[PDB]
Amino acid sequence: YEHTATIPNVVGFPYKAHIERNGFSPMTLQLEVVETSLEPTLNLEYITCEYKTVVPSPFIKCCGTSECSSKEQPDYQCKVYTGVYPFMWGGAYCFCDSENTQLSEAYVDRSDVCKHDHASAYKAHTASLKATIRISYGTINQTTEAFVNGEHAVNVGGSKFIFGPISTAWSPFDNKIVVYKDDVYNQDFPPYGSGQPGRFGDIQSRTVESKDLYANTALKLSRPSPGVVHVPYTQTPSGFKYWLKEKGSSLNTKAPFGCKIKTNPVRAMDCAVGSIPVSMDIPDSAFTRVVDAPAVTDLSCQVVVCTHSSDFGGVATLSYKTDKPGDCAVHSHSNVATLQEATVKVKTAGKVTVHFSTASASPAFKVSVCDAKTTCTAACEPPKDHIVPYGASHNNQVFPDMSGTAMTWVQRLASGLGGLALIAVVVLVLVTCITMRR
Amino acid sequence: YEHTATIPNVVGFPYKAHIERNGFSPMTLQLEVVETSLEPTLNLEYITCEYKTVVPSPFIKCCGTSECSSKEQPDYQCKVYTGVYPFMWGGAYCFCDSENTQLSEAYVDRSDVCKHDHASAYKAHTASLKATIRISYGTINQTTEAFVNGEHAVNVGGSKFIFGPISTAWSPFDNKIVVYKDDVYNQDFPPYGSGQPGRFGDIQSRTVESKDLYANTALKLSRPSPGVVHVPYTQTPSGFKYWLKEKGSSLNTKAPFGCKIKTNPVRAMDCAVGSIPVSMDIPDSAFTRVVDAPAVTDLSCQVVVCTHSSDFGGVATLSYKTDKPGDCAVHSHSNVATLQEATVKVKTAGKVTVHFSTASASPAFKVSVCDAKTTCTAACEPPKDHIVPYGASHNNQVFPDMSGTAMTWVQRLASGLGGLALIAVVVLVLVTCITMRR
Repeated sequence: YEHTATIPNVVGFPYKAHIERNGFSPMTLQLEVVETSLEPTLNLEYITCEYKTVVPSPFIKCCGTSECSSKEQPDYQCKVYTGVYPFMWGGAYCFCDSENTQLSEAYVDRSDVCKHDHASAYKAHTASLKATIRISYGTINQTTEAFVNGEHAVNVGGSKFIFGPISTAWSPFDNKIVVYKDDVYNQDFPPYGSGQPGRFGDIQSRTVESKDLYANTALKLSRPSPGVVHVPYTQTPSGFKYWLKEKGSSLNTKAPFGCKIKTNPVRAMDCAVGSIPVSMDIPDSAFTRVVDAPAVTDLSCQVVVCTHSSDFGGVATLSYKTDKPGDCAVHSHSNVATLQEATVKVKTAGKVTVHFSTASASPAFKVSVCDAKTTCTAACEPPKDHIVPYGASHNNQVFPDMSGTAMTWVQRLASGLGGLALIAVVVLVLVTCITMRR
Repeated sequence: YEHTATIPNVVGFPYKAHIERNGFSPMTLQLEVVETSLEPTLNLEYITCEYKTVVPSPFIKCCGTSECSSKEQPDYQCKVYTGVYPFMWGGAYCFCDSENTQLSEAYVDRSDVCKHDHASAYKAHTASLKATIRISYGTINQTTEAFVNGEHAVNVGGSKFIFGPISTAWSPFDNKIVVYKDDVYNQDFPPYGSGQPGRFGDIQSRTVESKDLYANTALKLSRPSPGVVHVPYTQTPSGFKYWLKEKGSSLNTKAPFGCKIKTNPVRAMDCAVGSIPVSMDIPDSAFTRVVDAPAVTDLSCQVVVCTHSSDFGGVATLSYKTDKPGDCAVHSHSNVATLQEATVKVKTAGKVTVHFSTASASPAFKVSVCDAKTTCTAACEPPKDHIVPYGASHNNQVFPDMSGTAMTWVQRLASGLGGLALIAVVVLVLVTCITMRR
């Protein structure tokens, strides 16, 4: 039996889907989203980490000269300084007072811990949503993971569910992402081969292991101080070690819709956005036949108390006649007010209670109990507590029923002025017939 | 020096970009695409392979009976058959003539070679070009791999190049892809958990190594023949071993634009589609100053021969008056004809020859040598050979020059009829003037 629903993508909000069927007593399923995991597809652009600057001992050539030569190493600098006369602890290092040259050499390399302390610049796109749904109905009460697309049928109790395409493609990850340990950053990182000194990605590596490193750290050698051996040099400090303090708080503290951001893999958990279609194929063995169910009749509804609070702040008492005791599926056919319980034990004592949640000062909604249907109506007070630690169980529909007091006054006004306008029309049509004839 | 070009995404077409600059003698770069690799992002949906049907020996209980149990194994079938009376080679297996049962049991498993002989169903999206470009100018003559987006500067000879976003996002891979060894198949494979018996994906596994296997092979047990031990059963033949003979030929034989399709990773090589923007940042050290270049003057052209064949079928000798010998850059400013050589050795002998490829019956194009410019004009014959093993070196622009013989005849006809029409208009207007005076 194919049935379709559309549940909110709201975690821990148990949606009730009501399946009325021809030969069988109606069935209510609960569909509660236990988790979701919106996971982007990632392309690694490059790895960044602190640089190491490699500065050998100066090749001081006493009484001679020592030409420099190029090398392939990143940001490599080499210069030969003529006319040095350096001292060591025991005296001058060279015999010649001026015919000496110091070869100074320095270059940049990936740090020794870059395998362990690095940030990955990713492009992030085409997110796929996996949800954990709890399905329950009758004896079946089971939790199953499903990919939220029109293309993964998951078995529950012999039923197959397809959780159709998520209503919106939205995701909190921008097109460019930086990932670092537990944290994710929306960050327009500099393209590979164009990173700049003292900013994130001043050195860049296409992978943690890659032999080829882009480095642009503005390393410049300068001439050694007179009589001093030290290979002096200036270089712009590590842009990664600037980023680590400049980061701010990560996307986990900033994502919309209450998303909780996690890494390994990069995913946005529990984003309370959109709605999930469901296709439900329920077998006949799930239902009970109308010959088995109680013949609930003359169902009526009285609301004992109602508060339009965020929890199940209203209490209905349902009263009826029945031929036998037994379970009945119970539902509210209006989003004005949702019900706490999916099923009720109908008993020959002829009365039942059902708890409901609404956002409106005067709801009206058609409850059913098995085949029987009735209209509940209430006067609902506002709550006293301004703020609560839980989300609404209602659908936030606030427009009052036309039988409510506000709409009653509106009806009395509009029928008063309309009746006066009708009398004015009657008078004018009467007179204008006379002035047509005469 | 920021400069921009746009090269055809045609492998081995040696596009030549001409830089004209105020302080410096002009420069022609070659930009030859050696390879492209259009690689889709792949999400693995599931693994398919031939199933192994596991059928234990029949548990025949003599003089007794057996219950049986459901097991959480794929496609698992079990039935107990009452009243068996089997014969082994030496006689009846059981004493009792009807108080016996055979427990027949069978289930589906993944085949033992599914680690090796399996097909992986992927979704393919947001393909990224990588291209191998050969850059040459002067003594710099070098090959660099670049990602073709506006976001990867590569250094050649101290010059940055950015190969901008490919003009079209086309790729030969459909949204759903099946990969098998060297082959890629465009194939709408069945969603996971919905594969059907005897067709591709009758068994499905989310990964090669996963513990959980979907199976839907229509395995059914049937009663053992009287007096025979054999566990009879029917099952639909492996949908993967049907697919292997039904595949046909892979996307490698069918992709548009001449794409060559390869795996590990899935990539479409050398697709001849679109054009690649280029940004150049050439340093001044690459140029030569106009004080150093030849002062080429009195440049004039005659075309010694021209066939508008797919190769460089035209030859144009350039007569010039220099002041010194030197290397001059040479370029053709009109895309009706592409030159073969980017530079020419200017000699005091005052003549040299240049080869060009054209597709039109009569091109005219502004050749330049250093600063000097002249218009070459030709009358080009068609080639004799109907088919050639190589692509056109020209841009396939075929409209003739307005000074060509066809357009000369059109100009004669159109100016003759236009002149006669103007004379008729003048006669009419003059007659209207005279009859206005009268």
